[PDB]
Amino acid sequence: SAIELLPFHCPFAAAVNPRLAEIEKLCVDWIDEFRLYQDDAQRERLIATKAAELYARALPNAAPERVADVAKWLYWGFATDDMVYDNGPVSVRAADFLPLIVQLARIADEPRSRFGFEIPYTDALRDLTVAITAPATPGQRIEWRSTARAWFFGMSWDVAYAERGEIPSLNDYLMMRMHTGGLASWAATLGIADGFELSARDADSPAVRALLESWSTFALIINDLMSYAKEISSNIITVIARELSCSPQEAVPHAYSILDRISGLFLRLRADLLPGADQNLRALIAGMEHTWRAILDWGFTSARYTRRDSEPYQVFPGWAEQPHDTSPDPLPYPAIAWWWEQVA
Repeated sequence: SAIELLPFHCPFAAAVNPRLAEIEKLCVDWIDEFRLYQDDAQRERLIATKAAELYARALPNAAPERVADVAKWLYWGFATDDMVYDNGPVSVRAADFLPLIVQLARIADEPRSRFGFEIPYTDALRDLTVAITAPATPGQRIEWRSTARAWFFGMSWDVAYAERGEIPSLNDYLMMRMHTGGLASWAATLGIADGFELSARDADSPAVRALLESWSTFALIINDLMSYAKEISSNIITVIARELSCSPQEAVPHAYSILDRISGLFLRLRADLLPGADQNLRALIAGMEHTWRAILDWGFTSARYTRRDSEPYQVFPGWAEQPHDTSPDPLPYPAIAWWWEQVA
């Protein structure tokens, strides 16, 4: 059922790598080297995702070769997702998905691992894994391995709900969305490409974990809002509609209220942490700011979510002056309510 989006608030300016053209060329040459498509139409559609531009907006100061290297991860994700999820009228069974997805998790860990059956573009996963991780620090590689596995595990949870034809509760969605969207993996690739790495103390600290989870969650709620029109589940709109027994359109103001409250908490934790932040935590926070803006700027020009080739699936609803839910109270969802304990 059709919805009308509300305008988005973002207090951070647009940013883009000034060598985007070179980044895009490196990525298109890689897409053609590994033939990440079955036909010319698929090739055009994959290029039209503009995965290079999304990373270039998240990494405006990074070396273009390294932005291209991490962009391969997202192009591979799009090319593989356009295959595994387009697997017939019947929904993918979790029992069929799990044995394949653990093989891809293994290749991300150790690309020398090979199997008796491999899906198309597995050679490309080996190549991008080496390209991204070979120049990285040991600590960055450990983070790449753990965050890749968490994403693949998250995907399996989405498959479970799709098989059952069921919608998760809002509390369960708010716990798992950060995993199903692989935003920890995103953050790991920002560190590798931009050349930053959190101390174990910072990475483990509950305030930084709350910063990472709140950012991860609201970023992927924006993803859900931009994707809904094209999708028309486990979309925030469908989850809230079921939770509150209301229409998808009635769910919209609730979705933006949650977005405002989680984004608001992120900004509070950002304000708490920046003064004492070392160069690595400062670099991560910069990457988080650039990612928030990047998702909105790229989201409404990419063919991935909002745009046809033709009238877009989702027109840009505009920019909001302030977030109109300023309630500082913790969200009543005990999977994530602990974030608010970390406000100084």
